[PDB]
Amino acid sequence: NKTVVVTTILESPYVMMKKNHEALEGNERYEGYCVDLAAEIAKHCGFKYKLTIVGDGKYGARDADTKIWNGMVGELVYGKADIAIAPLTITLVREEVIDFSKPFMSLGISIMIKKGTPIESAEDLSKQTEIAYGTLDSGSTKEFFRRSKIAVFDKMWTYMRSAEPSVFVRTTAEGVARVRKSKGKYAYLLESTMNEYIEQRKPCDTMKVGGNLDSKGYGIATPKGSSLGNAVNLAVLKLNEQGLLDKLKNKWWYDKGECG
Amino acid sequence: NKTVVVTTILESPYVMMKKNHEALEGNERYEGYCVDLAAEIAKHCGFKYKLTIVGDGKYGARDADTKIWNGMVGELVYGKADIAIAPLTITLVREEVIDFSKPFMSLGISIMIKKGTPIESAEDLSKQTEIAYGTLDSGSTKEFFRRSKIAVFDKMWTYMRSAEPSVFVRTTAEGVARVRKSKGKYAYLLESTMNEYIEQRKPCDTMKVGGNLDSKGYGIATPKGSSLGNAVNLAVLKLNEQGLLDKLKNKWWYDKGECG
Ligand SMILES: N[C@@H](Cn1cc(Br)c(=O)[nH]c1=O)C(=O)O
Ligand SMILES: N[C@@H](Cn1cc(Br)c(=O)[nH]c1=O)C(=O)O
Repeated sequence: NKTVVVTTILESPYVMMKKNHEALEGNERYEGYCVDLAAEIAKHCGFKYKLTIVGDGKYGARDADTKIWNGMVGELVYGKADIAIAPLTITLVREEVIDFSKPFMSLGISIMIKKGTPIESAEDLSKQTEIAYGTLDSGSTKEFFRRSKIAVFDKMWTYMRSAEPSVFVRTTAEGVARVRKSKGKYAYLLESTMNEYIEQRKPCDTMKVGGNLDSKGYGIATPKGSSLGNAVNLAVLKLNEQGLLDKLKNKWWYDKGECG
Repeated sequence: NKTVVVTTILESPYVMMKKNHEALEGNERYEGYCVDLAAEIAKHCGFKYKLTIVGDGKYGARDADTKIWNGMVGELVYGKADIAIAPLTITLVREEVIDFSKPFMSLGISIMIKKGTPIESAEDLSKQTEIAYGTLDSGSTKEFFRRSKIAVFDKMWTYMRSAEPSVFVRTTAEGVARVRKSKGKYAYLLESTMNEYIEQRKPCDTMKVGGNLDSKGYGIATPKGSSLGNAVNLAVLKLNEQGLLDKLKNKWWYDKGECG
């Protein structure tokens, strides 16, 4: 009937501007895991779509005062977009206002260190102060620590929320740059699949250490009651069962890995 | 309003008969990961329930001729039970007839060998014939191979469906017993979390080898349109975010591990 508005976010390798995007237009301007996923979802659900980058560049959180939802979640809640296809974490608070398909990717919070840093776990981080550590300034990773009642994670949150200077960063790129330029005095807490991706990128000076702190997944989101919800959910299950999601990860993570 | 009928299956350590069940009655007769999960789900959703073991002892498949659904899926489809709480895999074909909550456990098909067996991957298995291998005779693991278009898995299915004697087993216990009693001439393909569980059970003679063949999850199921669906889904997300699901796995898998 009508072209579906897809909201997504510039997060490598999910969505990236093609080198020669200027010579291109529309959906052809972008490339990445979620760009490929969107094409597959649309084909299996039978709809035409337009890729758009979330206006405020955020994932989705609710302001405690205004009660307004920002980010991709907000665009769905307010009808500015019809579906969100990005590394958007399935969480309780979001599930209450929008619908999520079954997960297309499984992950967990993990630790990124510059090679050589004497840290092997969250426990290690929480028991020392020489090495600073933080998370993305907004998102499920930060919220995980803020709301955690688990001893170690609660101790980590207490340190992070009051640390000076700030240990929180605006983007993944900033967190990675901080790890790489801090001579081992900064460790970054981020979602495991991103940690895995960066570990295979030059200058190959970072690595994931320890096990994941939690377990969760990314899901495709639609406004509550959307007529696209059901088909999208089944499409995700079909793509996973056919092994296409596994193929996409290899395509964007390892096939072109730069660290051997 | 009315007591919720919960259908589940006798699969250790999800649901097991307590040693002194005779002296007990009702829900108290059972113990296990899913027994604990059911209590948590009911508490968070505010309902009273009765645990029942699926009549035909199956998970859920559709007969191609009669079109009738068997197992736990069947009990939901036909209204014999109101909710299924067990290690039930979220699959496309099932999602089409019943509703699934977001996953409460992530897993994948894996290889179980008796210690010392010269096999490290699915590739290894597919390229030889001395060592037989099979799966549970019904369920998502068998279906995975039957429907797989991936070269290695397709080759494995071709061998398994025609192997003599049969390499398929009726229950997990039978598969494990066959691995343990075949002197390394039988390898068992099963869901990873079960493989992990058995590896920590006496006589400690089995082990998981290689990476998982796929990625998926178990979900709580309800009849399509059930008024319990929404609350149950949010309950699962809440329990995971609070770290309770992680605690339950440790309780039933490692806290009482028998292999050191
Ligand atoms: N997926 C998160 C966003 N997000 C992303 C990355 Br990458 C990370 O390391 N941490 C996060 O919270 C959300 O949905 O808020
Ligand atoms: N979870 C499956 C059943 N199931 C269980 C175990 Br344990 C296994 O090794 N393989 C399966 O197919 C389903 O839902 O069919």
